[PDB]
Amino acid sequence: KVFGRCELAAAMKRHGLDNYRGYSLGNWVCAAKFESNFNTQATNRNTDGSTDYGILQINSRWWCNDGRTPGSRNLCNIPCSALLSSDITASVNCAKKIVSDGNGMNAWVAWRNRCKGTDVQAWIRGCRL
Ligand code: NA
Repeated sequence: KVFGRCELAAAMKRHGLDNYRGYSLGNWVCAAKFESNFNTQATNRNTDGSTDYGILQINSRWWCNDGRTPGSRNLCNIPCSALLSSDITASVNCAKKIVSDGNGMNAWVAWRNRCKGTDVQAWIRGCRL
């Protein structure tokens, strides 16, 4: 599913991301836009053989099981296909965990390079929240 901006904001808010680990909602919306273009089905293969899945491009080295990422972990205890669902529930749960791992949202390269230090509130402007 391809979310609309405000539709995703609302969904993220209901699943408890505004202001989670001190990250206001706009940070999360911004990260989704640039990681996936707001597509739940987005997959991207990396140079190490890992793959990034879903709206927040969660990576198979560490957080989910794809069966083709040898010596990898599965911290989130899920099949990476769970992260492509139209229900962003499992993505959000796993991302909590990620944003707890010590580097905060710097775990998302797109966030660091395109959202950090910007007016992230612009991503939720206009929305009924
Ligand atoms: Na894995």
